[PDB]
Amino acid sequence: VSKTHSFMTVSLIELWERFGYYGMQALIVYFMVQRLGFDDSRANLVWSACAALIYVSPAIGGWVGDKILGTKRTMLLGAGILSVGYALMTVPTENTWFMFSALGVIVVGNGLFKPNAGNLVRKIYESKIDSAFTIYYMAVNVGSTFSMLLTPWIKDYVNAQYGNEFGWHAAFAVCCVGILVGLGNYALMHKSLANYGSEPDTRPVNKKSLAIVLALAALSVVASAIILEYEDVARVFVYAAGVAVLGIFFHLIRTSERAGLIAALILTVQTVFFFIFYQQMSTSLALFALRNVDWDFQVFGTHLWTWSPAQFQALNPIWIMVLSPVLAWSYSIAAKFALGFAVVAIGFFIYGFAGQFAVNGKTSSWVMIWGYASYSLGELLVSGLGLAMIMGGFMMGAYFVASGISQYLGGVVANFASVPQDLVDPLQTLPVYTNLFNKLGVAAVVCTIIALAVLPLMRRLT
Amino acid sequence: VSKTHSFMTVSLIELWERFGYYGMQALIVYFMVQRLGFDDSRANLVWSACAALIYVSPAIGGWVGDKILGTKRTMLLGAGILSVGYALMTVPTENTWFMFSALGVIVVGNGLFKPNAGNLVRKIYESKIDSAFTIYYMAVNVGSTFSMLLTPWIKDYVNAQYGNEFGWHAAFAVCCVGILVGLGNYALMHKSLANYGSEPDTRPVNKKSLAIVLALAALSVVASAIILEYEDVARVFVYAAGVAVLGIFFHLIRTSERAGLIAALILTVQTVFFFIFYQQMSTSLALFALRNVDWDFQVFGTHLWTWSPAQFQALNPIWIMVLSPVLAWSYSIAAKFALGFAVVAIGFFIYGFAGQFAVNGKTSSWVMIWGYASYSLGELLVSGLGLAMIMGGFMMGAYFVASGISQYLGGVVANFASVPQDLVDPLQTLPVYTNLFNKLGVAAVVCTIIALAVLPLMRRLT
Amino acid sequence: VSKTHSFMTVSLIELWERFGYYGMQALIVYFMVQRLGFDDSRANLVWSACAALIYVSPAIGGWVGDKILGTKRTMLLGAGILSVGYALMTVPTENTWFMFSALGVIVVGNGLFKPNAGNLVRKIYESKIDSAFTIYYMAVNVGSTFSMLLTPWIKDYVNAQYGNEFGWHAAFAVCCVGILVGLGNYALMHKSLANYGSEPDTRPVNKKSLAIVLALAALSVVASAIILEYEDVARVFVYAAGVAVLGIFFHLIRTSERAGLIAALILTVQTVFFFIFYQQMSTSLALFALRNVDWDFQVFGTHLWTWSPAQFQALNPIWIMVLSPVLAWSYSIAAKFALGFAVVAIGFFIYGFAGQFAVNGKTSSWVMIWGYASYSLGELLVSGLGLAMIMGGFMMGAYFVASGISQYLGGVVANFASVPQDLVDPLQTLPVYTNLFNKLGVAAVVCTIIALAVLPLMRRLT
Amino acid sequence: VSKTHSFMTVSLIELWERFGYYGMQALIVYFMVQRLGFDDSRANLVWSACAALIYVSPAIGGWVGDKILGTKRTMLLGAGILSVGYALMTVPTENTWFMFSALGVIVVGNGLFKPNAGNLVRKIYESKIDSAFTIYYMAVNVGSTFSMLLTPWIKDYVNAQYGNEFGWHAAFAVCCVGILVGLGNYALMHKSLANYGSEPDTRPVNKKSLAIVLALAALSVVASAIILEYEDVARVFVYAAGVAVLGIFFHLIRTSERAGLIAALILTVQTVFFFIFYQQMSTSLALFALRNVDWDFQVFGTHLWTWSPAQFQALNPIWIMVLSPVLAWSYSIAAKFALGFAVVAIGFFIYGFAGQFAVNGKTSSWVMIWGYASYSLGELLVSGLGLAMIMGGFMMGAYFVASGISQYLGGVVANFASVPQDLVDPLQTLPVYTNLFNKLGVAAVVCTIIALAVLPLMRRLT
Repeated sequence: VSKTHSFMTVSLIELWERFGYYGMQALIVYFMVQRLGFDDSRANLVWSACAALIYVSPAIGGWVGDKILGTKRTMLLGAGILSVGYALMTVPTENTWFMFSALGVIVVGNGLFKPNAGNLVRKIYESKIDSAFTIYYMAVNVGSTFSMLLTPWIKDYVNAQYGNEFGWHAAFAVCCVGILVGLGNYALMHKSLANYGSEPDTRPVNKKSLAIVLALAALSVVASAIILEYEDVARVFVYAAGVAVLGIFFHLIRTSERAGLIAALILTVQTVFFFIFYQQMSTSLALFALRNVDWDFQVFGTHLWTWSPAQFQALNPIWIMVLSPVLAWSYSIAAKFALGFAVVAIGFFIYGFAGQFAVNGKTSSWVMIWGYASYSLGELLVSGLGLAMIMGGFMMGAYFVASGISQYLGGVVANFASVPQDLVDPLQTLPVYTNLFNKLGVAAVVCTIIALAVLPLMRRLT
Repeated sequence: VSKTHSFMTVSLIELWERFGYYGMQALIVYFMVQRLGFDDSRANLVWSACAALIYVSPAIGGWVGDKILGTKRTMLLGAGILSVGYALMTVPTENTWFMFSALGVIVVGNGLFKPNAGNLVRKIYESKIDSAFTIYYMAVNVGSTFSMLLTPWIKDYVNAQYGNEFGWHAAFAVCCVGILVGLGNYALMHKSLANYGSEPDTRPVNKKSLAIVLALAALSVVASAIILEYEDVARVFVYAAGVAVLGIFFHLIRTSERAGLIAALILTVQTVFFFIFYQQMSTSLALFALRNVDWDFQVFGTHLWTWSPAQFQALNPIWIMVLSPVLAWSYSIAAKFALGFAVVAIGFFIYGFAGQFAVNGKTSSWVMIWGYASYSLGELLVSGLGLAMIMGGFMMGAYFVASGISQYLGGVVANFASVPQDLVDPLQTLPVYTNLFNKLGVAAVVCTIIALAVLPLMRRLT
Repeated sequence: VSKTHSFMTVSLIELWERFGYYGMQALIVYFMVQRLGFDDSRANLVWSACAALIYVSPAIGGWVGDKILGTKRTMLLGAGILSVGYALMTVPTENTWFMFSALGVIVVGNGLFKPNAGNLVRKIYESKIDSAFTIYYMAVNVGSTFSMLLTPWIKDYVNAQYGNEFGWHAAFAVCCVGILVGLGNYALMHKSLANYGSEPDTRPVNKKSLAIVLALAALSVVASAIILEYEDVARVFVYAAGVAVLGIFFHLIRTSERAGLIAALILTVQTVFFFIFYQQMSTSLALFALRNVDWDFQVFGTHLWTWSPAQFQALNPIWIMVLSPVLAWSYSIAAKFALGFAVVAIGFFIYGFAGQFAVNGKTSSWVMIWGYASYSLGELLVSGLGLAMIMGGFMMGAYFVASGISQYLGGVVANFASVPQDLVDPLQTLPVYTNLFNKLGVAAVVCTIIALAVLPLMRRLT
Repeated sequence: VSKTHSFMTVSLIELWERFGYYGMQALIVYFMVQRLGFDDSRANLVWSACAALIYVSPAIGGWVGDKILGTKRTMLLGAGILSVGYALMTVPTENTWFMFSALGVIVVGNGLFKPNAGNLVRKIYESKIDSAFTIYYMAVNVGSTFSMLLTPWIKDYVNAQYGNEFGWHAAFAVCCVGILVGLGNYALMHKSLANYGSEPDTRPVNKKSLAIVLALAALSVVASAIILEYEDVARVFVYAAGVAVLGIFFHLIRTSERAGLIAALILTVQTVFFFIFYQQMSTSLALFALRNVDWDFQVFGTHLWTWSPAQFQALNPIWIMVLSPVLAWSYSIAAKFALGFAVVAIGFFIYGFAGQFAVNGKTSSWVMIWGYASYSLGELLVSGLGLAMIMGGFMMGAYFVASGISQYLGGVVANFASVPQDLVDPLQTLPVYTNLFNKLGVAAVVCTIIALAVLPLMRRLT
């Protein structure tokens, strides 16, 4: 019908997938701490290790879709696997080895879906791909906004009326049917994308490669599950991946009139610094909002609604949609890496500033409003950190793993604010959060000083 | 003599008509609540239903003036009817069916005057019509400024010296003689406009069409009066008009390479949101200033004057004249719909912020100064909402009725802050106003988020 | 030698003349109130009547210098007369008729000096006259800065060491020798200006015209003296001048395609409004600083110096020199008349804001610092009000007298804050100043609204 | 190899030299007051007299390197002498005549190193010398940042673990090995600079000139040492140098169409004003941070680290690196001399503002953060004051000595806040610092008024 209509199909299946995922991520940390018996120091590492596997997962699935299998049907393979994942979350048990299987299925499902969905978005428009993606991302933000608001409300509602289990699991069931809605939506308008495939979707399926990847995918689920439960398995894995990145960089030092890549090393170091700050938003800030934030939302002394601690994470997509047009009007260069560090700093200082003026053991919820406004602003102007990163094949891969490991590294930083489960009084848990965030803000000021001091080197490469 | 001299005549008769009208609107809500025995929940609906009939009234009179009758003599017909309306208000009785006849006469009189007066202003300058109207509007603002200051003072003065009735009715008598002054002013300088008429004013009067419209006008007065008193008659009327707009839109969906009109639907939705916020200024804010605002105006601890609650509405034309040149210097695009929502939000938050810092049961009057500064600023940059709205005949009409119905809808929103007449203590009526305004400000923040999130769709139509 | 050297001579004699004058004006109001037995309501009218005669005095002397006598030797005649004036102030008596003779001599001396000094400055550069005057004015500001700091210190010093009289009179003696220094400075470098005269200085002196003006000058001194003491003589004089301006305007109405002069009438009305606000700075603000300002100047809790109430007026030339380059950098149109009204408003609100936060009966002296910063800023961007004012001969004269009368009118406005000399407690005199200034600030806000509302008329003349 | 590689060598030896020096300057005032028995009024004059000899020292060494000796080997001669200086500081005695020998060796060593190091930086790039120096200065700021943080920590650490002496002396030993590191770093990459020398380094060494300068250098060390201990010897020296500058200026008055140099005199006067304010940062601010600043650094109520009073001076290089790119983005003229005065003023007012809100006898350390942000900002936009200063040979020299003397003059201004060593209570020493800084801020406001009032003269030379 039109290229917009093919863009309509992929944006609809993309909207409903990020719906299911972010509706699950907002509750996955609370689910381990509250519903399951996980202490927070373990729930931080288990999620962060999963967030590391999730981030590097599109590297394989992006290659499987266009070199081996089909970018459409590999994207659909990822979607079907993701259906299983959230369906695996909705069965009501207290089995640990049951939830880790779902998270590993989510990791394998994510790698096969996300890059391929965004890959053919680039193929649909052959250079207004920038106009399409900017509408493609606003569809992501508007979709994840609903789920992060909807799914924690279902969790609160069904638990109040139906007992103890169905609340958390209907929330996950909502994420599962979200995937099925987008799959059904794609099944009806698939005709436009059927004529717009990758290079091998034109050609029929290779069952040798199909059986190989399906066996490796099941192998990967089990390999990802083991990594999550046994924390030390992930440590050595993170260590092994960390030494590899340090090796690819030194091997690149012994090469070439090519001083400009020592700046790429500096851009990688600050990237490791950045993901530790953003990973903090899903770990400590969720626990901070869980224990020491007054969910009662009152504007100038009148009650509106009582928050759910997972719905605070919906303020990230909201603030992205509110600030992206404002930055566009600001039109009428890796130094902006330093500017993002400064924004992240005052965001950690907001939570610190929250401790002084508002004291009841619980700081107000308005902190989560002004806080997430800062982190999302910081995220807005810097994210896509290594997309513009510039014989470069192992260089891009080193950037990937360094960003994946820092996801896990952000989890061990959040453990600095891991409350012992023998500390229940919120008056006593307030210092452990404000102390972490305050020096985290100081550390972000140091990164600002670092990136600003290193600026004469960046201007010298140009 | 000159085109400016023909513009001088129409601007003088326009200045004196908006003088009579706004001098009556500032007191019409108080007149029903104070002088008459109307509870506020009824005075809100009766005025809002009248403000709905007033807004859509120029649709007929604008067509009667240039297609059937004469834009000059239809404008003059409206003016003469408006003379009767304010004269019908000045007779001192406690009869309900007596005031509703005046309001209906005002509705019929308004439709015949306002569009035709502004119609020939466009005809006088054949493209500096933008230069004329900008002077034509400043004449409106300076005229309605006097009456909204003058007429409530007469109401206070004559009531203090002459008892109980003459105060309110001399205020309306002032609005009536205001119309007669402009009619007398037009009767002397009519020679310039006599040579500048519509298409049929050239031709003599058609008494068949004259008698038909005069009978329909009297029919319309009675039809408008019945709608006001019996609130349910207006509800079904508003319902019937609401279903019609929903029908014209769907009938337009089944038509056409014409996706751009789904944005016109979005522009209509936010317009319904907008008029509910501005209708709030005449309903709840007048009652808020009536019961819970300290009329004592003191600047840094010295008494100046004591306000009349109706004179606060004169701050809207004043702030329009103060801010329109400032915005002009700001020169050295339906996203400004979102910007207006943000301004309206902080305006409702001013009244909310008023509740905390200033507490005696009565908030200060400076709230009405900074408040109306915000609403008028918001109004300044967005109003004329659907003038630039773009086979389009039923589309423009759907925009009209959707904006008229929202006038009545703003009245039912004001009823959320309808004080029971058994609640006299201002300390107890302060929460009912601050609670409405505060969440109204939150609702305007949501509209800001909506219009900003929908911005990639508006940029895609261009 | 050079045109700069001829500009050096006139700027040096100009610097020393404004030295003597402003060194006398800063103390003339205090001298009548403190040293003499004048109640403030009389000292306000007597000075304001003199400030009116001073302002319109250059009209005659500017014409005497180039049409009748010699712009150089008329300027020198004014200077010699001004020598007598400050010498007439230095003789220690308590005779009223003795000081009024000096003030009248100052009025006659001022009219003969000021325009002629600035006249040949225009002649020296034949179009960089704008570059010369901008240096010519900075010489005025730096000269009047010294005297307004120096002369009140001499008054305080000599009174403490020598008794009661010599303090005030040595201060005036300092102003007299200031004139003599500039006369001596001119007597040495007169060779450059001797070749740069007016049209008749080339020609020899006409003793018929010389004797006529010298007799009229003595006649004018006595006529000016009588006007000052007997207040009613000035009232009828001000009335007679007021009716004349109202007559010249109506006589101009009966003339001419010349609607643009009704804006000149509006520019005159706001000018009358402006001079009332600036005349307030010399009248009420001097009395406010005299009675209710803590002369103790301490910055963050450490004593620097103790002010003299007359030295606060030196903050006007200081702030002029500080803000004129800032406005120049602001480069990278009678609406600025409205902007000046807004600045004057917040200046009167500073003194009002001073009343609340600082209360001991005496407000801090920092008010005089931030206050004079506002008035001088306001003065900076609007002053020279009718220099750009555009068969125009009686029109310019009407602008002159309307600005002169408003000087006296500003004196009667200051009388609204005239303290009875039976009210000594500063706690009781604080309201009478804060009440005047606060509503004066409200009146300046009205002028802002007026000039902004009238802005569509000004844009229509262009 | 490349011009960058020759720039790499000089920037590495420069980084390590400013490392040793600023690591010594941060502790030299405290060393005299704390470790030695010097009262602060003497430690201020002794350092300021040394800072005067240090500033004018590059005048000889800059001429010795290119006219007599070799810019490379004269720079290396200075470096070797500077090695001796910090080695002379590391031997643990209480002998006064022992430390003064080191400071004099530092003065002779500094003059021979600093200009020659920066001289050939200009020679390496023959016009991107501005691009090299901007990277050359960032290497200076990053190097002095480490030492000013590192050396006071060694002083605190070794004193706590090893007693009383080794702390201060290992800190100086760290500065000595810093010089040796850069000398060793230069000894390895000397091949690139060996081909890039001055005019006579090409030619072999002249042992007549070598022996003469080495004897004069030893003579200069003893001459500099005597000047430091005996304060009156420096006074007459400063007097003799002061009369010389007043003589060179008058001798230049009797010369020449050359009025523009009376502005150079004005630029010199404000320069004397400037160096007194910046010299204050090393004298009084170090003592203020020593006695009346809470070294406990807590952000929003959580302890980070406890400061060392010498490490506050590391905030100057840090803020330079943070603000220099911000000023570069401000791109999208000796009036900026006035702007720097205004910045310095609010910096002295920060310390004054510190006295009111924070009172325990000790003001917070955040004052040192916001304070040094102002002084460094002021320094950023004005420093290099007389580099652009424009038969001019004695004119440049007069500018040098006037800037050197003001270093000593800043020391006598700091003595206005010299606490008697019989005043130990910090509650009693707080006024003596806040009183100095507050009126120092007032004096900087006067310099702002002066430079702004003199601005019409500067615009007239262009």
